[PDB]
Amino acid sequence: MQLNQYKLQSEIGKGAYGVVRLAYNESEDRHYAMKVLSKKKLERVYQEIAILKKLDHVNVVKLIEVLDDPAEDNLYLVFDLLRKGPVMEVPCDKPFSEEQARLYLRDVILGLEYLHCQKIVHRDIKPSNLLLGDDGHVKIADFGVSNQFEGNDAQLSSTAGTPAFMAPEAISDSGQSFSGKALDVWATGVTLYCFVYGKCPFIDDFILALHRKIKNEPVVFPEEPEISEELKDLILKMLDKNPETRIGVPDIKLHPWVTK
Ligand SMILES: CCS(=O)(=O)Nc1ccc2c(c1)[C@H](/C(=N/c1ccc(CN3CCCCC3)cc1)c1ccccc1)C(=O)N2
Repeated sequence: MQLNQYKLQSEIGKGAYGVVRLAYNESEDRHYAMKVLSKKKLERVYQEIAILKKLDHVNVVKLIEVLDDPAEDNLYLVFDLLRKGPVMEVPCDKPFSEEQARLYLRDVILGLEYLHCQKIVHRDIKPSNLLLGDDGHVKIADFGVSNQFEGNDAQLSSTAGTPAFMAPEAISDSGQSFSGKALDVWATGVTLYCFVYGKCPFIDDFILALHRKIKNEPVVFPEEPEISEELKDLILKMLDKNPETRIGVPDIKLHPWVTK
C-alpha cells in the first residue's frame, strides 16, 4: 500500500483509534510511524490536529504531516519513528534506577512545561506514552485525550485518560470543574513512581476499588527497592490529593532531587 510518498509496511501497535504502521519514504530513505485513524470511530478534530502540528519540542513527539481523502474513512498522521518504543510498560519485573528515573523525569517536566506554555493539557501522561528517542531522551506522545485551553489553565468536567493515572479531584463527586495542569502533575507523579517501582502506587482490577484507593489511600513506598528520602518527598508532593497545594512544574524544577 502506497499513500502518496509513503510505502506502508508492517504494523507496530494498535488501539481504539486504529493502528500505527511503519511508513517508508523512499524519496528521503527514512521510515516513519503512521498512525491510521478511523473517522467513524472518532469538525473539531481537524482544528485540534492542526494545533498538534504546530508543536515543536525535543521532548514532544513531532507530528510531521496529515494525509486525508475526505471521501474516505482513514486519517493518516505521520510522526517521527522512535524504534526503541515506549520507555516502560507497567507492571514490569525490574524498574529503572533512581538516577535513570531522574533523567526521564527531567524530560517529561520540560516537555510538560512546554505543552502548558502552549496552552495544552495532555491528560494521559504515563510510561507507555513516553517514547524513548535514539538520543536517550523520552518524548511525550498520544495527544488523543489532550485539550487546548485559554488563560492560565484548563477548566475540566469530563474525565479522560487512563484510570490509574487520574487525579483524585477528577474522579471525585466534586459538583465542580478541576484544573487540567494539576492533573498532568499527578499523572507525572504516578509515572515517576512507576519509573522506580515498575508498578502503579494505586492498583486494583476493580475500577471502583481503584477509585477508592486513589481518593482515600496514602502513597505507600515498598520496602524494596529503597529510594532516597528526597525522591519520596517529591513523589508525595506530586501525589498530594489536594490540587490546591500539589506541587507545580516551576517548583518541581527547583526540587532538590530534580536539581541534584
Ligand atoms: C502510544 C503513542 S501513539 O498514540 O500510538 N502515538 C505515536 C506517535 C509517534 C510514534 C509512535 C506512536 C511510535 C511507536 N513506536 C514503536 C512501537 C513498538 C516498537 C517495538 N516493535 C516490536 C515488534 C517489531 C516492531 C517493533 C517500536 C516502536 C508506537 C506505536 C504504537 C504504540 C506505541 C508506540 C513511534 O515510533 N513513533
